[PDB]
Amino acid sequence: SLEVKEFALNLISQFEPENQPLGFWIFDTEGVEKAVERWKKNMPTVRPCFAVKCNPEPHLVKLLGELGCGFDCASLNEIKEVLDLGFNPEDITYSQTFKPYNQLIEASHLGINHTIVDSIDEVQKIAKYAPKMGIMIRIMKFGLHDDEVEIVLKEIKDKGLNLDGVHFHVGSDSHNSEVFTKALTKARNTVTLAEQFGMKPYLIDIGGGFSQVAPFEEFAATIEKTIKELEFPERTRFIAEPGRYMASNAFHLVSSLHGKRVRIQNGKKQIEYTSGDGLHKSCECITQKVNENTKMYESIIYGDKVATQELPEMEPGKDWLLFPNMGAYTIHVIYTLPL
Amino acid sequence: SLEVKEFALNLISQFEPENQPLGFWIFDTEGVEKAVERWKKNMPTVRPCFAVKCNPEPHLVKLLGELGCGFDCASLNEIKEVLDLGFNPEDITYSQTFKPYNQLIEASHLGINHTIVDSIDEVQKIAKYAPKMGIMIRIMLHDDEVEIVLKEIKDKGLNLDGVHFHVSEVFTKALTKARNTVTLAEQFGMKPYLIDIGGGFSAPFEEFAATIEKTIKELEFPERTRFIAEPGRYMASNAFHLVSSLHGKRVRIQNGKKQIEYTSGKSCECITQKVNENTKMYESIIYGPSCNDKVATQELPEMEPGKDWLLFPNMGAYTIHVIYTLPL
Repeated sequence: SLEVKEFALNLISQFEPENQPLGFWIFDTEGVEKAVERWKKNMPTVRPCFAVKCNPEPHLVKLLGELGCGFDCASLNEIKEVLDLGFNPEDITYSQTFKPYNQLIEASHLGINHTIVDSIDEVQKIAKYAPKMGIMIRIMKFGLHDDEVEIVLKEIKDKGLNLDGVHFHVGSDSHNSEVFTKALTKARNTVTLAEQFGMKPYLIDIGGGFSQVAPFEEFAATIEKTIKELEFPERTRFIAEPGRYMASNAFHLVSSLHGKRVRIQNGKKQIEYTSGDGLHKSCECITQKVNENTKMYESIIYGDKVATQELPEMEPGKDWLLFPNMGAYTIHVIYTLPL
Repeated sequence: SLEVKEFALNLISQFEPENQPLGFWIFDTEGVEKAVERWKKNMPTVRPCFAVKCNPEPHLVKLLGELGCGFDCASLNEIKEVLDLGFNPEDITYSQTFKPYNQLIEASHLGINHTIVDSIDEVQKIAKYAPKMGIMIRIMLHDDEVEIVLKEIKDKGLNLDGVHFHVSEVFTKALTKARNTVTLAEQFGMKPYLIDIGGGFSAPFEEFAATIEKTIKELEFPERTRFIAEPGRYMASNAFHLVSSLHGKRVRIQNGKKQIEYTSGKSCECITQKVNENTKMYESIIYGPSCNDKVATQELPEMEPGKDWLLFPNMGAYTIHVIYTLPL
């Protein structure tokens, strides 16, 4: 965007080579809002619960919650961060398959009422320390196998515990849409099975792994259509755990250069750069505008190796790099974008 | 490690599931001293400089500096930490190929007199902001380029400290490749006195240190030449021991025989219970943090979370939250 480029340049001008930091973040408030209203439009029946683990930055977590998003917390620290921002503990879901005893007890005292289980031991762990917490069964390491579902449901019933419903999380190898279709059908069967156990499961957590099925508008339409076709009980509500989807367009990294090496190899020179970070995606050189024939060279950018991209020859201390749409798991001053 | 086992089992018996921590560290002071004296006994002509980047934990960094070790710092934070512990800036070497301008200017004021280079640009940077700082050339295209950099060092009027490289017979080639560079630089009108062989140590060690010490003599470096190294994993490994607690268990029958998964806070031991020969063993998988991560797939007996713990021997190598100093 042009507004992001101009705001970055206005901030870069405040620095000389001697005083320039490793980099700075740009908080795209409109980028967060556009992602939320896009979700609410395409998936009306599924309320998004942001995975705080993806990006626990106070401003983003605050903004998302104010926009009506729920909260997906993996640890007690993530639980406490949400509660400190003034959000109600009912909107929080303690999504941790194996919880530390001290944290599980503290969560109960803090007012947390929703958690996830994928083992017979965790059912007993909850029954012993916080037996009032609602339990969600995780289906498909990480998850519960087909035959084990009955053994766990029996244990939840035998311990007299509350079942909120079913949960599933797909891997990083999402891409194929039909895995969500199968997992929802598998979840629908788990509901009717649990209903026979005398339980009333009202919550289906479809998990995360979004923005990995590209035509989102269409991918959201398929989930929405499948939800209707499976005919879930009238009382059932649907939540998701989108992390990468919400956090991506939230932040923009603007890094500085503090190293250069020109190396002619196999006939043509490649230029190595060292960007503001320790040596251990797509970016552009914002400081100089490309005049078409600006002599583009294959550039290797180091943190170990953050980007291999076609870039014009840059001068360390003068030239800067903008990495568009970061914050997604990538988590040093943060400047809010003007709007 | 009978003494370490008893010190842990004592601290374990103090916790119940309700208040058990994720894990605690045991700082083996004796383990550091034995590793340091092993270096000096087997490699006397090479002075060890600890890579603070490997483990910047104050207890390790302070003890090593008292034992005679130098300091290898990759950033200004590592430089300042060493100086805050009360160490002479001469013992510190700013080992960073590409330094930020602000950090380099500050390092010059802090008293840092030694740094490394591998590119022609970094030479001009040091000449522009910290010209008094001594320079080391990096070796192993980066071979014919050595002549290009040395010319830039000379033309800017900078002090050449010597040659530095980072990787059994690979060291023999690298030390010889360094010796040929020294004579090359001497013909330019420069006097390289420092040779940094790098790290990656711990290999039989005793035999490895013998080949290095022998190769040093055969190459016949000038009388003034001093030898230094950057061992990280070597010094840090035996310094700390991790004692994890268990807060997750899952039983799963696999094709006939059961495998049990565990979630805790390489080699590990169930110190909470004694394993008398046959006490029933199971293919156990131990996990850590991150909910989508895998530390061990080891042969272990059945364990109960909250009751049973884990001891990971020699874990101080690259980790960096509670430290218990091992007696005595």
